This record gives sequence, structure tokens and C-alpha cells, in this order.
Amino acid sequence: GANKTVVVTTILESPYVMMKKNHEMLEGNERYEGYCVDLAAEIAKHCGFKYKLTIVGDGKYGARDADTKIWNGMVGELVYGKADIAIAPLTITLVREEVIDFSKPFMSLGISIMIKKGTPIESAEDLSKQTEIAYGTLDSGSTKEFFRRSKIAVFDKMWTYMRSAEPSVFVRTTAEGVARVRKSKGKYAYLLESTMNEYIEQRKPCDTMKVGGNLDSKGYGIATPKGSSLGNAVNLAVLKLNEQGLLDKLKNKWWYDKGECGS
Amino acid sequence: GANKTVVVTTILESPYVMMKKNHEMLEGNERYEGYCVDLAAEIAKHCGFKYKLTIVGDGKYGARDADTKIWNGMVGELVYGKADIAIAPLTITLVREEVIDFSKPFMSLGISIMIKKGTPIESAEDLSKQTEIAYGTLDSGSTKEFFRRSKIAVFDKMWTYMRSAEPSVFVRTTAEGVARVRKSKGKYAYLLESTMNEYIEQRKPCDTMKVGGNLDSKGYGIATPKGSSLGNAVNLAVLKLNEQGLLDKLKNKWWYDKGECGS
Ligand SMILES: N[C@@H](Cn1c2c(c(=O)[nH]c1=O)COC2)C(=O)O
Ligand SMILES: N[C@@H](Cn1c2c(c(=O)[nH]c1=O)COC2)C(=O)O
Ligand SMILES: [Cl-]
Ligand SMILES: [Cl-]
Ligand SMILES: [Li+]
Ligand SMILES: [Li+]
Repeated sequence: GANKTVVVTTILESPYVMMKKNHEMLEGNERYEGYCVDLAAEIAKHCGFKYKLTIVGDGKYGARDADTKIWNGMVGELVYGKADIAIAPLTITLVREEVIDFSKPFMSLGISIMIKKGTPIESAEDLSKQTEIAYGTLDSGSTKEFFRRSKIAVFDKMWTYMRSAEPSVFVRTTAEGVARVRKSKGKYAYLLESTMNEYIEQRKPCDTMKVGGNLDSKGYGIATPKGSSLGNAVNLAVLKLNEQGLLDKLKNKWWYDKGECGS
Repeated sequence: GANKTVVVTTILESPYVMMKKNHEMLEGNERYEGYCVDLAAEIAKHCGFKYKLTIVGDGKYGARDADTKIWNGMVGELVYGKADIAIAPLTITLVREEVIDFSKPFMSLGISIMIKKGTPIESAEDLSKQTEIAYGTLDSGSTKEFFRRSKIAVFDKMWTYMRSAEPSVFVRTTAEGVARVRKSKGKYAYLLESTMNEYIEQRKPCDTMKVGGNLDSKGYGIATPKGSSLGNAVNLAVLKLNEQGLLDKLKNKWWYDKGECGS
């Protein structure tokens, strides 16, 4: 049949996808800006398709309910045919790979520790051995699931701590986690993807930093429904953009070129 | 039909695949040791297959001759049906992805600079601006091809330098590049994959180091013939091993646990 406009699912998460300041004056894809907005346009240009950016209805990345077996988030939108492609900071994981297709990574990263400057923590092991400095994750997504599923002693101990700590150490959004670090006088450390930690470190008021090495290594991938014809071309586009240096330029654009915390 | 033993193609490259010191006493897969030997065994265990390690006949990773259109190296062995899987430090690239299937990365890396300690170089830009300190790559493989194909100004200038420099700045093997760094009194710098640079930095006589950031970001993948049924299971195995922390343990085993240059 004739070509159709490709439905892209994504999520509002700075600096990946944001509504422009003047969005009310604008329409369609032009209402949005960010790393993933630019990436979507580059992929579409390379693959020769028209597309529509849509925002995932339930605000989630993607997980399967153990009782109903239903997939939520952007993964669910692909699984159930509501979107054709997901372009977002979506981690490639085994359980997702079983149900959707993923490109090779467009960004390599790991779980990391964000502290308020001056907090006496240098590693996950440091956090695990104490409780005075509380620590936690988003309440949904691959960072939380890493701890929940880990059989590594330090990370299992951290998960047991997080489930039992009071008040709750979980946050609903990145913005809430960052604000909690900033307002807690050194008594909250936030576990988050290194990409995001690096971005926030270059935002005013310049009071956070990434400490220690990453806890894992992984990647974000562009996702399509399993077996979708679009997957091959999208994957080749990711590889081409990487090989041309354009993914590095895009990260610099959104993370560092207008960083707010000096040079 | 009945299950058959899987033919693995690999390449002798320390610390990925090496003949054991006592190999003449041994037979079959047990003659070999290294990171990729251990990885092959883990993948086979997870996927439930028996396998035979074989060494690529032509000693190459994989490229296509522009005139004959023939693929060489491990890629060629897959393309032409001589092997079922390649398990090696094989870079995921666009041109290879078009002809073979790749798992998600089992190791993330980039091109990097190896210097003899004390060489006054900190970046690729530093190298590009001078000729007193000669610099080059392997004479085959993805590092060489990165420079040959680059449209980035610094790297294009470096390639033009490398093609025209005398004596030849290219080397046939990693061992030759390392020996050339070590014997050239600071007047040769070697461009190589960061993984390998990190390994050599922990080998006696402890006279080399990695300097500067990496020039690119990419990954090694397990490769199978395009459309091979084995690809799905192998990819899931890579993701599982990564998520369990086993790939990190394997790198530590072969790079750092018995490093020769201190703690
Ligand atoms: N990438 C994750 C979602 N996620 C995200 C951030 C984080 O600190 N931890 C996560 O789990 C920051 O941006 C997204 C997924 O795919 O579930
Ligand atoms: N990974 C490359 C081959 N390669 C390799 C090393 C290097 O410094 N540069 C390369 O090009 C070290 O070990 C392999 C390929 O797949 O062609
Ligand atoms: Cl349409
Ligand atoms: Cl057989
Ligand atoms: Li998948
Ligand atoms: Li491929």
C-alpha cells in the first residue's frame, strides 16, 4: 500500500524532549525540541519517511505486569500497535528485547550516583554501608529494575535498604529526584542514568555532581514492533549517524555547548 | 534436522583468544584461553549448543573488496557459510551490519591514542598539527577504516598524513604497533581501540599509556549470518550476561585482576 505517516512515541524528559517555550504559537512536531526531537528528524531524513511525534499516554518507559502480562509505557505502545517507533532515552534490556526490536545503541551509559556537592560518598559501596544519607531511584523504569533484580551483593543490599527506608526514597520524576538532592542538605543521593547526571551537573545552580564510576554499562536504542520492516533502515541510520560523528555533536549541543556551570 | 556442532570463527588476539602455554598437551577448544574463549563458553551454556572454535583463515576482521565485491575476514566466513558465529573483538559497523547480523554490544569502546610515557601529546588534534611524532594504525580493520572514511576535518587531515608519511606508519599486528611505540623513544604514537590500549597499559614493562579521550564511541558484537536462527538466542545471552554483571567480571579477569603494573 501507499506510504503512511510514521507514529513516533516519546516522552517529555529534558533534554531529550521538551515543549518549546513558545509552543502555544506552534503546531505539530515543531512544538517540541531536544536531543530526541533532533534525532527523530535525522532518522526520518535518512530513512525517507514522514512522522508525527506523540507523547506516551501513561508516562512510562516499559514494563510487563506480572499478573496481567500487559506491557505499559512506550514498549506497550509498540507491542499493541499504537505507535510505529519509540525515540526516547529507552534502555535496551533483555525483557524488552524479547517483545520489541531495538536498534544498536545511539547512546552508551550506566547507572550513576548524583550527590549534592560536599556529600561524603564516592561509590555505591559507600552508600550501601550506611543509612544517614538516604538514597533511591525513580519509582518506575530500568534503574529501579536494576536494583530489584540484582543478585550482586552490594546492589541487593541497596535494594533491601530502598524498600525498607523511611520516608520513601523513591521519586516519580527526574525533576523530583534532582530537587530532592538539592534541598536535602547532603542527606539524599539519587541513583540515575549517567547521561542525565551529566546533563544536570551543567545546570544552575551548579550544586550537584556525578561521583564514582557507573554501576553498569548499557545503551539506549530506537525501538520498533517486533518484525517491523522499519527496523532495518532505522538501525542503519543510527549506525550512520554515529559513524559520521553526528550523535556526538548532538550530545554536545544539548549537554555542554550551553552548559550553565562554566567551561 | 538434528542439532549440529556450531562452528565459531575467531582470531588470535591477546587477551581475547590465545593458545595456552601448554596447548600442545591439549585438544579442541581447551587449547585456547582468553576473554572471547570464556565468552563463547558462556554464550553456548546459555543457548544450549555445542561448538568448535576455529581460527579465521585470512587473519582479518572483515571488509569488502571494492572491485571483486568479496568479503574477507570473519565477516566473510559468515557471509559465505564457512562459520556459524564469530566471537571476537569485532566492531559493529554500518557496512558489516548490511551483510551479517550482530548482537547488541558485549563491550563498548572507541579509538584511542597509545603513547610511550613522556610523549608530549594529549589529543588527536595535537597529533594532527605535527609530524615529529609519527602516528598510525593497523593496516586492516575498523580503526584504519575510520580514518580513511572520515569527513571530520581533524581525522581527514590525520588520514592524509598517514597515507603520505615516511617510513610507513602502518603496522600489521597489535604486537607490532605496541613494540613500535616502545622502541621509538617517543617518536611513534599508535591509534588503536581503547580496550586494547587499556590492556597493554597493564602489561610490563609498563611504559605505555592511553592519553586523551576516545575519538569515537562504538561496540563489539557477536556476529551471525544474516537471518540465522542462532542470532536471537545469542543476542539474548549477551544481554543476560551483561545484566548479571558477568561481562564486567570477565573484563576485570583478563585486564586488571592480574595486571602487571601495580594496583
Ligand atoms: N532509560 C530508563 C528510564 N530512566 C531514565 C532516567 C533514569 O535515571 N532512570 C531510568 O530508569 C533518566 O531518563 C530516563 C528506561 O528505559 O526505563
Ligand atoms: N575491532 C576491529 C579490529 N581492530 C582491533 C584492534 C584495533 O586497535 N583496531 C582494529 O581495527 C585491537 O583488536 C582488534 C575490527 O572489527 O575491524
Ligand atoms: Cl498517513
Ligand atoms: Cl556436528
Ligand atoms: Li527484541
Ligand atoms: Li546486520
